[PDB]
Amino acid sequence: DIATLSPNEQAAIDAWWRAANYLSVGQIYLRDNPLLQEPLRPEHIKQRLLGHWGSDPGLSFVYVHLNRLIRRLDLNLIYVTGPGHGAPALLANAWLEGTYSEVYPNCQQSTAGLQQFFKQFSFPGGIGSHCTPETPGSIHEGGELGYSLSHAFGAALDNPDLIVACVIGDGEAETGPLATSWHSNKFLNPAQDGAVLPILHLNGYKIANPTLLSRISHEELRSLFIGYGYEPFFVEGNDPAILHGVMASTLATCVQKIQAIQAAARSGESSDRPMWPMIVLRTPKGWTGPATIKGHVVEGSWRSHQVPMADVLTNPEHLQLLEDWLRSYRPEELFDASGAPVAELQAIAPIGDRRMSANPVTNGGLLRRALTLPDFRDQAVSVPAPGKSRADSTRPLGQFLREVIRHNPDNFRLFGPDETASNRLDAVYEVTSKVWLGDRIPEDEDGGHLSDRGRVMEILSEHTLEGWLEAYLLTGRHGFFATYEAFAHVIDSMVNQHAKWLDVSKREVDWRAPVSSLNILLSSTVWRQDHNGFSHQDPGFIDLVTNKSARVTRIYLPPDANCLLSVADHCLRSTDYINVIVADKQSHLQYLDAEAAARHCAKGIGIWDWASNDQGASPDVVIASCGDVVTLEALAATALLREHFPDLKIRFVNVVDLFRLQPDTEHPHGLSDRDFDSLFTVDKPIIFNFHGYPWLIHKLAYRRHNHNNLHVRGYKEVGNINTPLELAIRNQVDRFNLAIDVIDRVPHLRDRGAHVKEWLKDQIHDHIQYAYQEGIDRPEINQWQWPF
Amino acid sequence: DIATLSPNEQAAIDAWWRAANYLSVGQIYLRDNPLLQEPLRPEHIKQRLLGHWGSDPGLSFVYVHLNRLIRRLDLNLIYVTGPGHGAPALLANAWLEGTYSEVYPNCQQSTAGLQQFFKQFSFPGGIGSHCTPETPGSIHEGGELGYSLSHAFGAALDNPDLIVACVIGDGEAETGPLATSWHSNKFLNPAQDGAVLPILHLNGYKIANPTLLSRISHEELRSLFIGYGYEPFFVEGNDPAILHGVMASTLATCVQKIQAIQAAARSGESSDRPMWPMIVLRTPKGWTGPATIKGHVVEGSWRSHQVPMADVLTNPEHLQLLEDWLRSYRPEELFDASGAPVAELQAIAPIGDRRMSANPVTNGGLLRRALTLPDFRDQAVSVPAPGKSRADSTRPLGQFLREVIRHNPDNFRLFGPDETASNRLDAVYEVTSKVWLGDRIPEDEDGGHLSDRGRVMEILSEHTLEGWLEAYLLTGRHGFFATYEAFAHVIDSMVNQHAKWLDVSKREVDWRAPVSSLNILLSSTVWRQDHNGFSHQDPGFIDLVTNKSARVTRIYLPPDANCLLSVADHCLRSTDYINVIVADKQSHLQYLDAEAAARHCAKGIGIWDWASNDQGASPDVVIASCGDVVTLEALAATALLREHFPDLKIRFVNVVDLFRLQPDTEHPHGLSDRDFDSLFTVDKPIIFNFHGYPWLIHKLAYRRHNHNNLHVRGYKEVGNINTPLELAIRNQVDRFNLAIDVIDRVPHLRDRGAHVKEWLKDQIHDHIQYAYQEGIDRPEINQWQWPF
Amino acid sequence: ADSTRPLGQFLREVIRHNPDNFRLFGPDETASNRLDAVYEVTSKVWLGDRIPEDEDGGHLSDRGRVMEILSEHTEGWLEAYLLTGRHGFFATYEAFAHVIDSMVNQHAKWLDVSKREVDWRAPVSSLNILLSSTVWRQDHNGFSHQDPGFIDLVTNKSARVTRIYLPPDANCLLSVADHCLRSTDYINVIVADKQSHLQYLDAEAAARHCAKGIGIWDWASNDQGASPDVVIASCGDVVTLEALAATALLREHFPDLKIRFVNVVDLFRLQPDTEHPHGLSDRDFDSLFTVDKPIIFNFHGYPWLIHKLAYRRHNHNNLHVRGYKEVGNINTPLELAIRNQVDRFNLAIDVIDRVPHLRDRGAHVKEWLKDQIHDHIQYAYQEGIDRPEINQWQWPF
Ligand SMILES: Cc1ncc(C[n+]2csc(CCOP(=O)(O)OP(=O)(O)O)c2C)c(N)n1
Ligand SMILES: Cc1ncc(C[n+]2csc(CCOP(=O)(O)OP(=O)(O)O)c2C)c(N)n1
Ligand SMILES: [Mg+2]
Ligand SMILES: [Mg+2]
Repeated sequence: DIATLSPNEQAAIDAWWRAANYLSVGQIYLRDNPLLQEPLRPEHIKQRLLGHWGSDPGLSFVYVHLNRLIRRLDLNLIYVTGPGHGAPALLANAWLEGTYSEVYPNCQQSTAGLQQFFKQFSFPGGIGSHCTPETPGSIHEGGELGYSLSHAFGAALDNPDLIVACVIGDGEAETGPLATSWHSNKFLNPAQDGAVLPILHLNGYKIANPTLLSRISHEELRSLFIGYGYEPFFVEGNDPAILHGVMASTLATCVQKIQAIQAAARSGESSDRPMWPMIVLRTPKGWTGPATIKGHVVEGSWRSHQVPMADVLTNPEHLQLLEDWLRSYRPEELFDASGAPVAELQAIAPIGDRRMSANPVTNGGLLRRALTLPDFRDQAVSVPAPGKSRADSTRPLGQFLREVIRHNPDNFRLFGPDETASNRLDAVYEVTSKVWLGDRIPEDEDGGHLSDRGRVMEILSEHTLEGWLEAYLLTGRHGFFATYEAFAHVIDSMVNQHAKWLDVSKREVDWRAPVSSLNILLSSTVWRQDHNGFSHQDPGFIDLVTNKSARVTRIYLPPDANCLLSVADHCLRSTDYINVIVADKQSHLQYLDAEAAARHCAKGIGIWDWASNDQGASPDVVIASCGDVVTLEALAATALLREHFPDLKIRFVNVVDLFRLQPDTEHPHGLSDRDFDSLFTVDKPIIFNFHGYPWLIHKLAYRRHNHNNLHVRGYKEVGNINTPLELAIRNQVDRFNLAIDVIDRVPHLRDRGAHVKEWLKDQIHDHIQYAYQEGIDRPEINQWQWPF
Repeated sequence: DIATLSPNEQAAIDAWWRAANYLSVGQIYLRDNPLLQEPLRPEHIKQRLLGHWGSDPGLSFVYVHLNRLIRRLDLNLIYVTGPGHGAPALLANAWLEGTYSEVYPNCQQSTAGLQQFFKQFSFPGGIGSHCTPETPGSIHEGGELGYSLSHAFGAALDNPDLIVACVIGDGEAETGPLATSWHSNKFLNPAQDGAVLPILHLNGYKIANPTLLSRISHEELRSLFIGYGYEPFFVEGNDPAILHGVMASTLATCVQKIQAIQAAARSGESSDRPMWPMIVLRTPKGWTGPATIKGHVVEGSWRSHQVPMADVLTNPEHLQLLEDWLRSYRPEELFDASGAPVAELQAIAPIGDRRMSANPVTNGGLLRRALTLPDFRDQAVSVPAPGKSRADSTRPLGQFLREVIRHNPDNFRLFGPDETASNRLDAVYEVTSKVWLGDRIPEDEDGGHLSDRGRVMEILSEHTLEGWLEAYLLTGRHGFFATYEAFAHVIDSMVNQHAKWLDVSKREVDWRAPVSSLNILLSSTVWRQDHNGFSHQDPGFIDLVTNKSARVTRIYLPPDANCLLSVADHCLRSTDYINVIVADKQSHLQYLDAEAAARHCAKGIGIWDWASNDQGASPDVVIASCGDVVTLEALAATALLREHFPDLKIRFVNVVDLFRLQPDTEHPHGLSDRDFDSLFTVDKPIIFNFHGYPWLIHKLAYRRHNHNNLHVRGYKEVGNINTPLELAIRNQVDRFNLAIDVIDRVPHLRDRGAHVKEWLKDQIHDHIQYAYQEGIDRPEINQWQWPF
Repeated sequence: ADSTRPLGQFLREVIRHNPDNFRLFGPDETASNRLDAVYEVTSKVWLGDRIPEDEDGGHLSDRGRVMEILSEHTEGWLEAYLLTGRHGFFATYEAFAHVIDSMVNQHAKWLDVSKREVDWRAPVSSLNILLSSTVWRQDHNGFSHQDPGFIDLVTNKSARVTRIYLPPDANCLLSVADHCLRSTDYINVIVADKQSHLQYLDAEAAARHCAKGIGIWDWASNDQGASPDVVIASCGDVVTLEALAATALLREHFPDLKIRFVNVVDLFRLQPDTEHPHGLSDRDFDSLFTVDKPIIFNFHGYPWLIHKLAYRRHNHNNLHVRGYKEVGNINTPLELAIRNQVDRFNLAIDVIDRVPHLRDRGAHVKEWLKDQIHDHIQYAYQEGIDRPEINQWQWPF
């Protein structure tokens, strides 16, 4: 009798639904007089109205039904919200359940607390309009549309009993990231993971236009959602008496199929991809609000979004209509004299931790356990001489990630956009394979590592791929993202959304526990110009990350494999940061030992003693490199200068943590003025060789005393197709161009080095001519190694 | 049958008691191999041993009995710990109950978590030996001995159903603050407050000496506890079979009397001070540990404190004795294969929020509600002309505190050590009176304001009085402390103890929610030399507070009544600070309006425009004052200089928030370099007139550019008896001495002002001679007022 | 060698030679501070019931010259004992010195008025307080967040009534204790550490050192007959070891560097001669600390106290103080020094920054020192104890 609904409890469900809408309108409009004991006056209304009403009836409608299903089947829900502006619906339900009062004791369940609850919403020094980290039981910010469904799947990536209900707006479904994210059901594993229940809020209208998915035929819509792999269920109408029975029946129909699918998967009798249930709602937008106000339809139209009435203080007629709107819910029966909800509402509320707004999954920091990290020195390469031994840097990282997977089989996953095999990270394929959950052929068995059980997800769309990881970290688990640098502009919008969540959660919100860090690995840098990716790769993703504060993002550019392992090991321990690691796929030199890499990453910036020419004397020039390809050119430039100028004294500095360049005033993590002056001399010129746009170094090191003597060579532009050496020549980061620049800046080499500067220009022209004749660099360029 | 014990449950209680002691020794000694699956080896033992063992058996003994009693009577307990070094006992019980695993997911209830649990204790990057804020269910740090009983009463000051069980060591009872704190039962109100059950751990030995209270006769000890007003109960012996029955019976005897007392008080039939229950334990120190190790008695002696055996790694014989010590608890039956406690231990543990280590009272920030306070502008005095109207500054504050009491009748109390009437704070006596709960005479009714119900605590022992407030804030309530400045050295030790609690809770601990701030009001400054207090008052309390970091303490020196109200209003909103407010009882001038005071306290330090001589031109000298008495002298010096030097341009600056002087690098609260240079110009001399030791200003403003031009006048020494004017002359903070100082620093007044400097010295000599003949200052000195 | 044992033997000899007008006071820390040498001839006084277990373990008898009680307030015994005309000695932890904060100000008030204002008051014996188990060692007893702030509040009182002594080793401790038992109208605060340490001064050399109060250590000083490049000064005893260890590192890595080592025992000698006749003159101060070379002061306690005393000096702007700032929850003795930057490596880093001709030459060494800081912290986290060569360090020259 779960599908059927009793009439007596339907009134209580409707009573909860009315109370949620009453509190929703109250915080949008009312500033004082919460229970309308006295007649409404303009001083009780907020001066500026930034709330959104169009999505509020739908979210409150679904939420009360879900509480009914939790009471019977003892489920656990999260309710990630799609539209994101339906926060008044969420906060009203959280207040009714008592969760909001427990989290915020000021907003007590009383008349005075109700006045404070309405006052704080959409107000300075108060909670925001969208669902922010201050909102209890929320993981998705929802301000940017299209990433809600991916966050639903990410939260259930390794929780078997968890159920998540994501409400999808029809306008939101027009976005590109949401269109692809439907296919994520295939990657989800029914045996060991939870179930996601997507709900489509097809109200029919956007802010100003009819939605695309509402103006397609019912047959076309059913065809479209069958192709995504979901079982479509349709709930239509605008009569609450009809809608309560139908929507309760459909929810009970879907959850039993969800339990049937999960039980069949765990039993192993049905090892195939099932059609997941899904619910479609055709309820009009704002169907519980005013119908017509100014001669136009304000219910079930685009006018219902965020503005029922434009002016209330100016026009007393609208205020009277507003007062009649609040009276339509009959608030007198819903609340007692004290202002608390009546005993009818208290009984039907979930009890204890089962409340969706109080679920520990949403505050994933409490659920988070520290990762078990094997020592990376086992997988580190051995270097007898720094700069003379050549080995690929991807293989040590792949072995290290494999060991973490075995030691952390549940709370760790790896993400790649069909580049894990390309990135030479096949070491993790030894113990675990990619998860596909589709039809397979024996040709696939020999070719690709595909299985139903796996810890590596591979989908081309980085929008849904990165969305999975963000929810995975906010749930309390740990993850790692590896991709090319050329396609990092795709996740540019999503990174700012996640960095916004961490920034507010760290400072403003006090009950939010810290979650795991966001680790993104960028490979196949712009300098190598691999076969994949467009010809004009852009390292501009590093710049937009630096626009965000240094207290939420960290950028690491390790030169070799050992320094890459130390960065990867250290970043897997951090909590409230976004870690961007820029390594290169191609085989390179190795400069640091396993022990020396740990000391290097501890400081972030360090002098390389073997590369440095003279110690115990003031250097004539400081040569600095940041990336790994540009580090080789910086080292090669040092070899040329030491060969031609034996008396020249060169200090070589390699930087891994970019934000160490920022002064100590900007952030405590940055180097102090005395520390910076020790590394980079106060007066001698600095020849910085930076991977990426050369101006980024000037932004960080602007406040430094020696900023005027800082010279940066970096990425400027790229030709259609170039050799690795020729590309460095055009950007003037080549070994010869750096050696030319050192001659210019050093005061006593501008006259002595004229002959050498002429010789270097001959070498630039000679290598370019050989590149045009043969198409490949000279063998001594490719096989170069440190001569000292 | 609550007093009696079943034999079967006694074994489970003993099983819990053994497991707590086993975990206690494990974290003191073991670093690896928690369950002793393999034979013990020296690499499993911690190299440096800092944990304390002497108090551990006693604390674990009481804790398990309390969990027995909390299961049957469904009570709520806090268990404030006296010795403070019994943290291994508390952490073991918290781990057994599952609270520690929930708070710290790394220390999971498993074999791996047990290894981590033992490893972290007394280790770098781990929990400390004493009861730190990291310890769940702890409000008292316990490192300083003697303040535990006051914290027991403070936590129950307004929680009626709460029960607090504070364990008192016999060596701790020799301390002065603990001896007085016994009388706090009289001030506790049984009708509206909880009951505190003190327990004496009379183990007989200190770290090196027999305790005083164990070496007195049983008759005299019983006489002493009767004099304190407690009903003494004695539990003795060293046999666990006997001790389990007797101690459980005594606990059941005491709690029913506690419930009888509370029920009788709330019924109103017994309105008299009752004899509260008291428990004495004669159990030997470390009576569950080794007896003899090196030919000396290590059980029940002073050797049992913190060192069972001195060396374990060096001597394998002690390691064998250590291994036999762990085997004596029979750990195999207590834990399963996974390492979790067996089902016998799980059943007897408290369930949910009823756990003593998981009570929300201990983490009072969750329980804290924001204080509802009226607008202070209602009680602010009216000033038509600044500096010309004379009114006492204490009366507006007393009225403001009275209004807060009415609006917050439950979560607010006021504390004053026999000086609330002296400080002219009788405005709060209008609505509420001080609580005494003793015999009363009609002479007391007319003279004093005493009643059973009250919100003002009055006891001149500043030790026990300040201890009540600290627990009251950590419980989540709000309070206010008002006392003389002369006796502020008494609570000097307690402030440092509370400051280190807030410092750790803010930064290191993440689950600690912010508590209310500590507001201390200092009256009767050293300059007025009131009748009370010693002749040589010391303002040195301000200096020791500044030794603590600026991010945990704030010091405010409001000049007048309106600025006092703004400071008091602002500090009642703050959360994680110690607020020290220094004002003077004596009637003074008024300089700021109600609106202007709010702007002044917003900036903290600002230019007084009316006192400033010339605007739109560079001032010749900056005259700054910090206190209130010295502000009058600074203003009077300005009047003299403007009278004798019409062309002189003087900028007057008043400083209220002391820590604003610190540079922005030291703390974000401090003024920036540009802001400081605007207030005090970069080149002109600054004549600072500071209440207190003059060097404190140089400590704060040391890093400033214009520090070398800063001249501070302040308290140096005080004669035996002096007039208020003559005392300023001795310390050279008088109006004439300040005017003399300005003449010296200003370059163009050193020659022109020679005649005026001679005249000022005549005025100094003239007033001193009049003071010797008459004993009082001249009438125009006392009735001075701003002439412009 | 441990520095507590020579003081205990000396206190025992005073007790026998002065059986009536001398007593010792300790708040259950005389045995803790390894002062059991006085237990040989005299025992603690209890006057209560006794058991044979107490007889074997504790030294208790009806007749005794050592007072033991937990409450430091009932220091009140000693103050009246001195005003009676007799002599005493107080030994306690530094962590609980804030307890007697109010009482000390009362006694110093009495002495200052009696010395100057009152003429018929005859001088009485001095108040000698010994503070043991300093904040740097972090012993098992006491709260983890020990505060050396008691030294600061004593300095707030006039230099004519309070004297603060920080002897580095056992011999310098005896000379301070011997000298302070002769003084009359002063409050003597002696800060020594319980734990076993190095020894730097001979019996004769300690007497000369305490006579001057502050003096150059010739063996620790690098070059004589030439102007030193930097002056390394230490005041306490734990920080003296770090100051010496920093000197060893700099002399090893910079053979040409000239370092003058100065040790300060009497704190108030830093005050100028104008403030008090006891303080050093301007010429004497300029001889010890050069007028232009940087001074790397390593002070036990709050680092600002040195700036208060030496504010009026000509070379105050070149004075750099490293001292106690904050303490972690639990740390190794070396790790605690790293947090407050008084470690041997942090001092060596500060010398490199301050010396003008080492800011460029010492960049490699400064990088090496930062590696040593990180390496020792990592070893501390893995093992919980410092490396064996750190604990067993000794002067290599
Ligand atoms: C990519 C993108 N395009 C446009 C917007 C602006 N926007 C915010 S809410 C909204 C309304 C669309 O919401 P819909 O999915 O129709 O939700 P419903 O009203 O049915 O809840 C729009 C256009 C946005 N945030 N992101
Ligand atoms: C005022 C003060 N003096 C000395 C100490 C040093 N101390 C720390 S713990 C301790 C032992 C306290 O003895 P007791 O109260 O008998 O405790 P238990 O026997 O239960 O360990 C002492 C003396 C202190 N903390 N405070
Ligand atoms: Mg819509
Ligand atoms: Mg004891």
